[PDB]
Amino acid sequence: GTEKTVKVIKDGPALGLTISDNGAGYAFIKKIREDSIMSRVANVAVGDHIAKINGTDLNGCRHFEVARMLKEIPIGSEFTMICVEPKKSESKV
Repeated sequence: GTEKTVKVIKDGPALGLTISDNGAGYAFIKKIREDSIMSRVANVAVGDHIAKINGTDLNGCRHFEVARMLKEIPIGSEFTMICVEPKKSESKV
């Protein structure tokens, strides 16, 4: 899948993400709240797998583990996240 590097100012206590997992692989973004930090991030989308946060490899991690890592980022701090898109259908025109 397409890997994307996301760089975000966490300027409040909530990013606007609902994260889940299916019991294996990477945790993924199930929802992005409108009018949120993450909705304003150009290169992140619902369905994206969260592969890394600040250089930590999140392969195999459950949504609650990824969630704690995002909660632990201090308000006012910039963080980086590597997201991977699943391969879904598209049309070239």
